[PDB]
Amino acid sequence: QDNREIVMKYISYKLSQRGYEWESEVVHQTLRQAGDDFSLRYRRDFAEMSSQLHLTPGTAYASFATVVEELFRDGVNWGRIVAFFEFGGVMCVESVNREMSVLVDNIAAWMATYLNDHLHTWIQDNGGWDAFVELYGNNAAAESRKGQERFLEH
Ligand SMILES: CC1(C)CCC(c2ccc(Cl)cc2)=C(CN2CCN(c3ccc(C(=O)NS(=O)(=O)c4ccc(N[C@H](CCN5CCOCC5)CSc5ccccc5)c(S(=O)(=O)C(F)(F)F)c4)cc3)CC2)C1
Repeated sequence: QDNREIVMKYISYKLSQRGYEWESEVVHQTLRQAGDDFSLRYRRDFAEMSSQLHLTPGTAYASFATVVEELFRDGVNWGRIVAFFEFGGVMCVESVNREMSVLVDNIAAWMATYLNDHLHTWIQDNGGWDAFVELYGNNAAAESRKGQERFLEH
C-alpha cells in the first residue's frame, strides 16, 4: 500500500498549492486530482469545514479524531478516503497559516496511523490503490457498473 509515503507526498503538494515548502507516481497524481475534484464538487463543505475548524496545538488531535470518526462511522469508500486526505490537507494548510507549523508533522503521523491501523484492510479487500486509479479513470456510469460487478465477483 505504502500509505505513509502517499500521506507525505500529498501534504507536501497541498502546501505548495498554498506557497510553502515541506507507490507509483500515478497513485500520487490521481489522489491529487481526485482531491481537487472533491473540493470543487463539495465546495460548500470544504469552505465550511475550513471556517469551523479552530486549530490550536491543544485541540488539533481532538479535531482530527472527531472528523475522521464521523467520516468513516457508516463504513469506507474511496470518496471518503479522498475527503480524508482533503481534510488532512485543510488541517495542514491552516496549521501553517496560523503559525502552528509544528502540527503538520503531527497531522501527517495521525493520517498515516489511521490509514495503516483502520483503512489498510478495507483498501486491500477493495483491490488496493490500483482499484482507486481504475475507478478514477472510469466515468460515473462505468464506476457504478464495476462496483456491482466487483460485488457479484467477491
Ligand atoms: C460527517 C462529515 C461532516 C465528515 C466530515 C466531512 C468533510 C468535510 C470537508 C472536508 Cl474537506 C472533508 C470531509 C463531511 C463532508 N462529506 C464527506 C464525504 N462526502 C463524500 C461525497 C462523495 C463520495 C463518493 O462519491 N464516493 S465514491 O462513490 O466512492 C466516489 C465517486 C466518484 C469518484 N471519482 C469520480 C472520477 C470521475 N472521473 C474523473 C476522470 O475522468 C473520468 C471521470 C468523480 S470525482 C470525485 C467525486 C467524489 C469524491 C472524490 C472525487 C470517487 S474517487 O475519485 O475517489 C475514485 F474514482 F474512486 F478514485 C469516489 C464520498 C464522500 C460528502 C461530503 C461529512
